[PDB]
Amino acid sequence: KTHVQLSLPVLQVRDVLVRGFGDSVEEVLSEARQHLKDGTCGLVEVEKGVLPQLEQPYVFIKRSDAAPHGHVMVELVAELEGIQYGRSGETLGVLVPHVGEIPVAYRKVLLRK
Repeated sequence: KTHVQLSLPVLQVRDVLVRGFGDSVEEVLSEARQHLKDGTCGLVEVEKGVLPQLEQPYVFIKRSDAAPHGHVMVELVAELEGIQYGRSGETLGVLVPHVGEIPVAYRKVLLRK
């Protein structure tokens, strides 16, 4: 399927144990997509002070359209030293590996895959 319904655990930035997906734009997008498929991907909501506490390159989920079955349609955009790879809508948050941190909420998304 071109889209997959996912429920992403929303993590507090200070709980996150693995603060990024790797070392290059291509690696972080690759790893983010693998962790989304494997159900091992968390979401951190972006506010003042969050991104400097995570590792670049960043992987964002961005709204791709204006929401089937309660799932917002999203796509991946990476960022490294202020340049983004991809073009999309409003940021829903930054993706990180999930390694058992307790979430504060879930974010239902329809991931363009």
